[PDB]
Amino acid sequence: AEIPKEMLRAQTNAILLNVLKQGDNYVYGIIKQVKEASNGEMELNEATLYTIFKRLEKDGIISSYWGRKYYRLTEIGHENMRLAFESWSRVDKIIENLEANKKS
Amino acid sequence: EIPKEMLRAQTNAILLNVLKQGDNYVYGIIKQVKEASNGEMELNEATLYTIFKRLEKDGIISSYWGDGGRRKYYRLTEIGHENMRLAFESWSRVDKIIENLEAN
Repeated sequence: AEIPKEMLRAQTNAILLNVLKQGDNYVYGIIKQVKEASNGEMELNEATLYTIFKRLEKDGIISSYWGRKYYRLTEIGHENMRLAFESWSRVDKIIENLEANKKS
Repeated sequence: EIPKEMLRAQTNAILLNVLKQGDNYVYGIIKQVKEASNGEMELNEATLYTIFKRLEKDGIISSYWGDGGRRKYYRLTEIGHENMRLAFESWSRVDKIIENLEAN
């Protein structure tokens, strides 16, 4: 039927945060990086990126500075990405276990 | 911290995979999830009813009576299987996008 918007938001947030984890960056450079990495699939909407960056700065997961407006990942952002990845690997294991128990 | 949005998404993912393995009932789902999580993730009945009412409302699952007699079993609808498929697809696309971001 659809990919829920919450899940679209989550995918876009995940991608953007990994971009910033590689390095402080600015919007156009991120859109280029993601279009290139996506080999052209994903045209991010600049207004969408500005919106998400605004929410993240509000939540102190990223911060901004001038160079062109650059955005870098704060400590809260680094630790929260670590917790996200760890949590999700735990989830993937739970599901691997559900499969094994189903077979047994 | 782990955002509440991310907790919700993970719990949804686990539940839908439980049902993908087979039609099941609330208490049986909670037992299976406790077993797969080796005791970490012990879900609350009221939580499952909250999530199942929304999922049923959105036509991703349906319910019917089984057996004891009058056990409420829940099944994954055709739409639910499709949404799980599109989700798994889009998320694998994203993970590839990100390997590519690094490669560059």
